This record gives sequence, C-alpha cells and structure tokens, in this order.
Amino acid sequence: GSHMPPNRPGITFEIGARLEALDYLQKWYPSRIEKIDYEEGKMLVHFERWSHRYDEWIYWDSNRLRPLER
Repeated sequence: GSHMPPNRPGITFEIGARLEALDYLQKWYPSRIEKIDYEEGKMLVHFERWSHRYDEWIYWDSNRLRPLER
C-alpha cells in the first residue's frame, strides 16, 4: 500500500520541494524532488543545474538527504 512519508526535519515531501542531496561523488548539491514513490518509499531527486541523466532514486529515510539551511 501507499505509505505516509517519515518525519524528516526540514524536508517537505512535495513535488518540486527543495533540499540538499549527496551525489555519488560525495558532494552536497541543492536539489528538488521530481517524483515520489509512496509504495517503495523513495523519491526521484534532481540535482539543480545538472542534466536529468543524473536524477537519482533515493529512499526517503536516507542520510544522503538533508534540508536546506533555514
């Protein structure tokens, strides 16, 4: 079934919402949520300024996600 997203401080689980993501080369980038899979519990993250070929599915409990600084 579809799952309510976890409580994650500072992250809004909406399409287009911004956050920072750690890419596969271990650098943080401002990013936005492209898609949310509520069944598998993961989101398609787009790294801002970069090609969509780098869009990555990240599980929504991942420590590779952090909120923007408020």
